[PDB]
Amino acid sequence: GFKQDIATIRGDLRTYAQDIFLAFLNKYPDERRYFKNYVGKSDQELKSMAKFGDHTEKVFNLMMEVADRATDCVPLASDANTLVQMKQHSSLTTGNFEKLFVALVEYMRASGQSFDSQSWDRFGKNLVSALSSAGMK
Ligand code: HEM
Ligand SMILES: [Xe]
Ligand SMILES: [Xe]
Repeated sequence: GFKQDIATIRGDLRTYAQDIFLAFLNKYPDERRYFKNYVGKSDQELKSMAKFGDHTEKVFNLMMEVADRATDCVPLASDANTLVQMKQHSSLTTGNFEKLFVALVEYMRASGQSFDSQSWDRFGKNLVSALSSAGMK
């Protein structure tokens, strides 16, 4: 279930964080624009830029932490609050997160792995509802 999936992702954080982020950029290519330094580079070319692996791992670490403090896939208001008020996210709308989670759920379903994708679906939706209640456009 969702709790096992957190263990799974944590177990190989770097690999899942890169594979899922690239699935996101690839499914929704106009999102690359928020990441100036990843414009014009292949999947393999990005995996040797130091900040790409740093960034992806830190994003999914934090995502995993938020996932963990959630109850029944409902995130803490204060976690939602940190995602709105972070400098890096000032330009973002909830539409951006919707996309990440649609790419994340699509990744899970495509893997041969028994992820609880429905639960990740719910979590993404609940995180988007909480981002808005917390003030994100
Ligand atoms: C739950 C999902 C997300 C989490 C947990 C998250 C978290 C983070 C974290 C932790 C960083 C800083 C990494 C570091 O210190 O090196 C970051 C930066 C950033 N985020 Fe997110 N984010 C999420 C979703 C998104 C989405 C959906 C977008 C746009 C589509 C986005 C855009 C950015 C950009 C452009 C940066 C700047 C890169 C950097 O500072 O390294 N984030 N985010
Ligand atoms: Xe992201
Ligand atoms: Xe957070």
